[PDB]
Parts: sequence; C-alpha cells; structure tokens
Amino acid sequence: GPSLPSAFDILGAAGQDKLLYLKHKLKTPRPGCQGQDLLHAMVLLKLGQETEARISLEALKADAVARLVARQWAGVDSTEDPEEPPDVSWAVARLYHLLAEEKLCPASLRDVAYQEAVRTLSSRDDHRLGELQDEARNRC
Repeated sequence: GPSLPSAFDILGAAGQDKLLYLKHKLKTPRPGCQGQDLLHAMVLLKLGQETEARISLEALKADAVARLVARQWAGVDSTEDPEEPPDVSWAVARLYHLLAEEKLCPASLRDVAYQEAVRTLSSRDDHRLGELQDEARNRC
C-alpha cells in the first residue's frame, strides 16, 4: 500500500549508489517535477545526512507534509501551536511518480497512490479535485 514509510523503504532498497545519484540530481529543479524538493530531503534522511536534510525541510516549512516529515522523521521539534496531522495522499502520489520514473518501484504503485488521492479529496469535496484528476490522468 502506497505510504510515507513504504516510500523511505524503497529509498533504502535502492542502495547507497542510487541514493547519492538521487541526492546530486534532485538538488536542481526540473520543470513539471512536483515533489522533487521533498524527495531530495528524504534521500538525505535515508543517507544519514540529518543536518543537510533539516536545512532543506526548513526551506519548505510552508508545506504541511514537509512540516510532518521534519518533525517525525528529521527530529525537528515544533515551535508553532500543536496542529492536527495533514493529508499526505497527494504528496505520496507525486513522490511515488518520481520513484516509478527512476525505476525504483512499479508504475502500478503510483496508480494506487493517485487513485487513493482522488478518493480522499472526494470525501471532503475539495476545490482542487479537478487539478489532481488532470495530474492523475497525465502521470498515470
């Protein structure tokens, strides 16, 4: 089942060589590659490089999924008021797309992640549903 811990597991399974390849490659932005910044920070975390990872995640403190990854995976304590956890479905969907492109996981796991994303945004009638449906159809 597509998830945050299953994503880190694939980064473990990729190997130290493929990790450093993804480290050096994801540091530079690419057009039409959402979740590149978040995947970069997770690469540094599976490579034991906590100090660089925390600097990367601080530059992303506006994204709630980037805040949750900084606290529960990079050990950064919250300075703000205690907030309820965020929906990770859409970020996990983008993270799974890049992992499938890099041939680290099957394309079908990106399809399950994009389907579950559509399901979660539908259960609360999100105004960004059509946006995600366009992305799901384009990536999958």
